[PDB]
Amino acid sequence: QQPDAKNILERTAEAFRKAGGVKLAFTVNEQQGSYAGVLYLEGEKFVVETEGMKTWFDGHTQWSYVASADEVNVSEPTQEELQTLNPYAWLSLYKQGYRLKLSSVGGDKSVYYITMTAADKRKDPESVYLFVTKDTYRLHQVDLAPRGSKYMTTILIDSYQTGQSYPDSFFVFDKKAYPTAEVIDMR
Amino acid sequence: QQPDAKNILERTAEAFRKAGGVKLAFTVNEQQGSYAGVLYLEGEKFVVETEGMKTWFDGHTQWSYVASADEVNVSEPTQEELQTLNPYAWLSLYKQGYRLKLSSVGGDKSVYYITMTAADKRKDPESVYLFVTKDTYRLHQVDLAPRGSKYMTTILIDSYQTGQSYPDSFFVFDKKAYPTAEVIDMR
Repeated sequence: QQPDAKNILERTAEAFRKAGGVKLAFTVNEQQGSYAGVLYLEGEKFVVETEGMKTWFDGHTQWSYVASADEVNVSEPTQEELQTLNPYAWLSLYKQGYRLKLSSVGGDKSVYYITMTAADKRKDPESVYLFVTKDTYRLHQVDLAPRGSKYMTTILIDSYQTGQSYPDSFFVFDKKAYPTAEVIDMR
Repeated sequence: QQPDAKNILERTAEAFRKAGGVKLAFTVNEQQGSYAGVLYLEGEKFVVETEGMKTWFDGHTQWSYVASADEVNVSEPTQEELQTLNPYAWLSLYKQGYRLKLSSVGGDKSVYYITMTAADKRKDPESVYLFVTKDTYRLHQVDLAPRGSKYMTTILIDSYQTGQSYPDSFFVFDKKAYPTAEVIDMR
């Protein structure tokens, strides 16, 4: 609980950048319930799967399958419009006007936690909390604090595998896997 | 990470109230270094001991011994002027304009943490973080976030004993224990 928060965050983000292809399983706990997903990430490309939904993004084109409709929608999201659900992306707030502090919690041996506090009272989330291991700089949990309501959103990283290699085709939707689906192309 | 923050804080504070005499050993970690102390608490009376300093308060009169001067100063602090260093006192901020959220952290099995965020941008500390066990509602750690600087203050509760009975005389300075000290009475 000694080091500088920005330095720890930069080391954590850099190691993620250099990690190659990643497979990250996560759980989201909210007010209203809990759900899990899996993210496969390499460069700007991703695949994300949750119950009844799967999305592929190849760096330009996004395909999103919705099981309850047996429909795949095709689009070209702007960099802001993307929804990778990558918990490591929350580190980037330190460059968008969130002030930082670093401390340490333990009981299980200690981890760092980093507080991110919006300098702008209009921004939502108002605060973000990151729980990061001390030795290996691995993100275990991200908590999001909404400005205008009382309940925290918790994102837990359940498993994290690095150094994967995904073929380009992994990030491109394959209609043969979805024989009955309707394709709805918004491009 | 489901229950309401105020309810958890109230249960924690109430159990402390009903605990009888308490002996609480603590460690404070700051930028500049670490130090430990022991607090003995019963009602409004306390004794607090740190390296080279000991203070007795009997509900009205405070005696404070400073080893580096071999001097005991006697005063009558107002309720604001007291310095019990009781970590449980930080819970009281929820009644002084700090907004609350509740979540849960684990790796070691999980504990609650409660965030306290000053609604008034002038107040210091800007934020306080409480780490409280889920079953026994015991405060393990309090972190203080200063408004205008970057470093967190951490208070760890190292041991906590309840149901003690202290005689009134325990909280009254005894000159026989300090044969050479100069008494400086400011009353």
